[PDB]
Amino acid sequence: VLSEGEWQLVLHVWAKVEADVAGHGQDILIRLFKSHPETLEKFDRFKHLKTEAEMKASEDLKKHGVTVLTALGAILKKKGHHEAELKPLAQSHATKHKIPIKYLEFISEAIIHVLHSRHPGDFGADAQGAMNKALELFRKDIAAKYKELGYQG
Ligand code: HEM
Repeated sequence: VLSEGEWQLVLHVWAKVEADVAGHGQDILIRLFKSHPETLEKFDRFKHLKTEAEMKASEDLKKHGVTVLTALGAILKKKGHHEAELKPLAQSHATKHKIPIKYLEFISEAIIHVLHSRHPGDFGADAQGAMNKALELFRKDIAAKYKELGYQG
């Protein structure tokens, strides 16, 4: 599970991430499209922004950019006693958005790499995994719920 040693560590860099929600976020976005162009069309808000440049260019997309952080800003803080947060994601994302855990794993991986560029030395040989176990718990507690959801797969 998550050791008392990295729960400040995975929440440390999210403290040091508390700095910019959008900038790291306007990034956690792109590696989800630029490694995965599909999650784009999957995000019908914007399917209409093809080119890479206009990305930091758009102001609204940035509107959504904090949201996820604010989710992680609610999620990560719980530290696994998060349960309060998980239903609303489990639902809007399964039923209304139709985005599976692998996209929400694509995003974890977007986030994960997106923290690498902004945070170099800040990123530990200990932080890498704290991100996963911290993500894998978020990813683990929704995919199990698509079972109470019937939308998993
Ligand atoms: C860090 C991972 C994720 C978190 C915390 C997150 C969080 C959120 C939140 C808080 C909202 C707005 C609430 C609403 O109106 O229902 C939202 C909306 C949305 N999300 Fe995510 N999301 C995540 C991953 C993804 C992924 C991987 C996709 C794949 C397409 C996605 C697609 C969407 C779409 C299409 C919307 C709808 C926007 C709207 O019209 O309001 N999300 N997400």
